[PDB]
Amino acid sequence: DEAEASKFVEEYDRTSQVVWNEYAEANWNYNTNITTETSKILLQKNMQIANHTLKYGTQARKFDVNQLQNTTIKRIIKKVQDLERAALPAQELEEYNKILLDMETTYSVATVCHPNGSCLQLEPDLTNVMATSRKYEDLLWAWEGWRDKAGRAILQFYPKYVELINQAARLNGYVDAGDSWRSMYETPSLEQDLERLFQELQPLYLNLHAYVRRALHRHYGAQHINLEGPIPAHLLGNMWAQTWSNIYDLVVPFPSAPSMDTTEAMLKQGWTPRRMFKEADDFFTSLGLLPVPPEFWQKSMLEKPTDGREVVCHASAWDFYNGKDFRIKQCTTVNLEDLVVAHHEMGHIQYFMQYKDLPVALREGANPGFHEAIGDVLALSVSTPKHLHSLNLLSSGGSDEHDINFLMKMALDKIAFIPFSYLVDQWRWRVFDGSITKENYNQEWWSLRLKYQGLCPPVPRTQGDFDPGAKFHIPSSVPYIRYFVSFIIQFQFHEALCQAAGHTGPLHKCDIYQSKEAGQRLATAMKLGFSRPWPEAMQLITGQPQMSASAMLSYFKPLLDWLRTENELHGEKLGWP
Ligand SMILES: *[C@@H]1O[C@H](CO)[C@@H](O)[C@H](O)[C@H]1NC(C)=O
Ligand SMILES: *[C@@H]1O[C@H](CO)[C@@H](O)[C@H](O)[C@H]1NC(C)=O
Ligand SMILES: C[C@H](NC(=O)O)C(=O)O
Ligand SMILES: [Cl-]
Ligand SMILES: [Cl-]
Ligand SMILES: [Zn+2]
Repeated sequence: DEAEASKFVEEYDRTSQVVWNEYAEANWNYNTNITTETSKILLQKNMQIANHTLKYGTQARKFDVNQLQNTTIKRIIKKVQDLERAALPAQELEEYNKILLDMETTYSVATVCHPNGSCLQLEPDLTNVMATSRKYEDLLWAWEGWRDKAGRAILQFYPKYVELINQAARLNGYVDAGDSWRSMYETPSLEQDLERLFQELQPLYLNLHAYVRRALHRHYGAQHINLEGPIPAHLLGNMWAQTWSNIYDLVVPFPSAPSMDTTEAMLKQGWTPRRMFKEADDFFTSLGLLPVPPEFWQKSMLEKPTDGREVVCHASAWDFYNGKDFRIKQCTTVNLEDLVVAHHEMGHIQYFMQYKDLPVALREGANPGFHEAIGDVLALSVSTPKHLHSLNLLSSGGSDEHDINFLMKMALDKIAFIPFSYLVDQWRWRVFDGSITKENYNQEWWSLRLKYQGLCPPVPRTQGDFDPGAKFHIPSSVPYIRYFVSFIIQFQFHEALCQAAGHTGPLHKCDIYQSKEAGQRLATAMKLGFSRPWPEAMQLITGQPQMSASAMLSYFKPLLDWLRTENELHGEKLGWP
């Protein structure tokens, strides 16, 4: 047993590195250049990797895992026994791979055309409309249009997608795909752990929702906003209403304290996509963490090409499984929002580099949530007025009004996102376990959109509509619940790192810039890769073992107080029906 396990892992590790690096490349070529040639080659390279997976997956399954004395070897072999999609029969595997490609290609090339000659794209066009327009009918056109284009187009695929991904899941020992995805956390109590967390952040959200619904009532008119009902999903400044920081202007707590146009600020001082990432790279190295290799700047696609190429714009980071080749693919726009997303992605790159010497099978985050949080943690410090001013993007600084305005801006981003990030997989886990048929896809999506977010669709939905497909992570088949976890624990890391950095005072005023003791804690944890259960990583960083919403509640605490008084004096009626 033991002698033969050890050897299997070594062979599996050295062959996977090669095969996976080739797949990455093909996959990279397609994402950054959507053509027929690059699609075929990608599909081609799918069968190769599936073959590698089946050879070692089958091998692995012949080992009695619970009877191996080594923990590191035992964890690797068990993971290898999960063939995932590769568990499917040749035929079903090729159909499945084609469906994923077709879904992701459909979403990435969809346009919404006008009567003004002009067809708009998600980035940056339709995104800019949702963030800057304050015209109900204009926002409605983009909101409805995008779903008419992307949403509708993904429906014909999805039912088959669900059938195939559940089969693949059952073929790997799980009940269905949701069960598979949830196991990535190795936490039986996951569902209930998360619902407790969600509930904890309820008062804070209900108070933000109500304060923002009042603001929108002020701007769009009583005839469009019910102060006792849900909010029209198209008025929050973001295509999916997942973050509401783009309508900061309509909800400024203290407008008497002026706001610097950070975007104008960045454009004026000539900030470019490259500059942004360089700044992100600087923050990481300031913490003593690793800088991105020169190769990174060479090969990355830090901005939407202009050579006619058609690409998958959505932000993502890439590991090429060779310990040197790491890239990021982002259609970066010059603004504060993307400056944060750039850090988020640089957070992924850092992780890749931190655990690049572990066996490939363990080259993952403690759990999906960790991978997602790293960059957001630093971004939290980058976003502080003080740090923003040191980048000459803000003028200041000091006043309680400037303090509450900042907390609001952050709340519009972080708090607003909680119910959404919770919702997405609540819908999918149910779709996967069969409680939601293709007959009720959309209806159930909006039941949850209302129940958790307090949102209603500006235009009644009709048969054929499949609004879930209008969200990247759906056709792209990327689990979403990792972001929910991310938003909870990033604050737990922020609070831990800040304590380490010697920060005293309100948590929201913390900036870990250049904190060596802070980078030391992150690095030690990122180094573990997936070698250990995540509670140990949570422990190395925060000094305890659990997710908790106390850090996030404490950060916003001042804002929570402000919100209660504010809503209370306007006789606001929290929540909806
Ligand atoms: C994109 O792919 C096509 C065909 O695969 C190729 O001809 C072209 O050179 C690639 N574009 C760029 C910019 O490299
Ligand atoms: C088992 O072997 C692996 C790889 O050689 C090693 O990383 C690990 O430390 C060993 N585990 C134990 C418990 O000895
Ligand atoms: C928050 C997440 N970020 C990402 O994909 O980089 C999203 O876009 O919905
Ligand atoms: Cl929607
Ligand atoms: Cl996940
Ligand atoms: Zn991410």
